[PDB]
Amino acid sequence: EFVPPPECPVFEPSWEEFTDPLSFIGRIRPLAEKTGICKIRPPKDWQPPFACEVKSFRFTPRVQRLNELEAMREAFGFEQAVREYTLQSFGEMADNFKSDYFNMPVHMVPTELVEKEFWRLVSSIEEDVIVEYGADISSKDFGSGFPVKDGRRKILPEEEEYALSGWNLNNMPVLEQSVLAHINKVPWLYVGMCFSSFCWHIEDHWSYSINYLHWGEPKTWYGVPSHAAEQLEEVMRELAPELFESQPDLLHQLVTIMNPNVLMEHGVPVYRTNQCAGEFVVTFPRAYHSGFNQGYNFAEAVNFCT
Ligand SMILES: C[C@H](OCCN1CCCCC1)c1cnn(-c2cc(C(=O)O)ccn2)c1-c1cccc(-c2ccccc2)c1
Ligand SMILES: [Mn+2]
Repeated sequence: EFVPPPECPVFEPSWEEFTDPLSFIGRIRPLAEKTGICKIRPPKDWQPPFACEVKSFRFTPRVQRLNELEAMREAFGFEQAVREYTLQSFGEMADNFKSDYFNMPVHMVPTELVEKEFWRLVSSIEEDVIVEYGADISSKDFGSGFPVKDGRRKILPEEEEYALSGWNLNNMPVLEQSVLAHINKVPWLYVGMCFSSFCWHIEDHWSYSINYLHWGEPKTWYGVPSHAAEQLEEVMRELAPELFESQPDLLHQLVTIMNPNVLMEHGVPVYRTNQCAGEFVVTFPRAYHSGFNQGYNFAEAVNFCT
């Protein structure tokens, strides 16, 4: 069965250390860059409100078949596809799926069991599980999960500090330095369900990324330090299908699903974490990462530069 990778570092900064995100990330970098990903728990009293317009939040999630690669059928390409949800109707669907699958209330399912079942389903040719992921939803559509002082929604006085916080993902620096920037991005939202996932990838321009789970069940992460990036790519090339082996990385990254134990068997260091509600995950430059959701949750993410 699946062997869980060792845990990535978790930081619990003081109020003093929590003042500037880039300053804090610079200081933890000697350790966190050696694990690729790390988790940051804000001070207990730091609780931003959820500012998305939930009334009109409607979306069509992407259909994901967990075992599509291992499955390499009559009328293929028409198995399942788009259907619009609200945040509420998606959550009802998500909870019903998980509780029916495990035959228990969703919050009683151990995280280690969903993890073991996810990787079993990914490689199983006998059971075909299909889930849905409301993801790559632009925050410019229904607003950010964080309050923003843009004059499009009410902000109570006690929420102003979160609209102005450096840990508000809308306030991260995103402009990359270049001479082209002298001659010449927004957060994305992720509505997960049980087993919805993201495959192994790095960010464009090898950027940092920062990720906040606003609410819901945990998001399980795997990360690989940047010094092992080429080792992971070599393992990918050896074990990937021949038809996908020669594809450009940006396209190959669409189907780069691989059990972490396989990477670990080849000597690639992999670290894991369960990002719970109210916690940040930071990925460092060229740190490959992948993961899946334990249940109905809501995440916000952006690439930033230092
Ligand atoms: C590379 C990719 O660019 C997304 C920007 N797009 C904007 C629109 C045009 C096209 C590019 C990207 C970046 N970050 N990122 C990610 C996501 C999570 C998460 O899901 O929590 C955690 C950590 N990182 C991912 C990602 C990686 C693999 C898979 C999926 C995915 C698959 C199917 C359905 C939904 C999402 C997303
Ligand atoms: Mn990413």
